[PDB]
Amino acid sequence: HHHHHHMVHITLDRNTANSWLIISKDRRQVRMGDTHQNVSDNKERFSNYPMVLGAQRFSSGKMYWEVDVTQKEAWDLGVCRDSVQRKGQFSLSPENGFWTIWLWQDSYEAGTSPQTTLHIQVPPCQIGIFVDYEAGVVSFYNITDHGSLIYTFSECVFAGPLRPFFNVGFNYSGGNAAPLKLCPL
Ligand SMILES: O=C(C1CC1)N1CCN(c2ccc(F)cc2)CC1
Repeated sequence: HHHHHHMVHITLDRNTANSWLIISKDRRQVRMGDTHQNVSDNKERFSNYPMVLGAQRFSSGKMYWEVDVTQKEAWDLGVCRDSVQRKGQFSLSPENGFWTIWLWQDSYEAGTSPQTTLHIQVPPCQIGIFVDYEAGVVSFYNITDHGSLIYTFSECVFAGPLRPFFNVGFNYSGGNAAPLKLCPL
């Protein structure tokens, strides 16, 4: 892929974070804390899952960023509508306003309804995410495997401003403490 030139500098929005998340001072890294992080509750925070949004909102153009997933057992990545549900239980699907992939129990899947099996030969340490707003496209790239395509959502109905979307995953196993990191341009 030749999408690198649409690179955007993403930062995390503390106010949207689940109350157990720890965001770095530079707002470029997030990890699961071992307890509540001593913040007040608000209507923006994801309540049920270890999720956070990027601060940036996109309503036009082409955007590209990269995320480091090194040594994580579980995570979700992609984009979502600014108006997605924050409280209670929900599935990651385009009908609910999410365009995502994930790792879970040694398999990679795209957040369609129902979910789609991904075919990844080289487990990725860094994921590239490309959004073309006008074309209605969200694509995922394996940076570890020379930028090979993972998945393309096409005919997307965004129906609003988009925000970068992250889920660090739970850490029941003790094997999923590692952070998500936004990689430098
Ligand atoms: O607990 C902490 C620090 C407070 C001590 N962590 C940050 C670095 N962690 C990490 C794990 C795997 C890995 F591949 C990269 C980073 C583990 C979680």
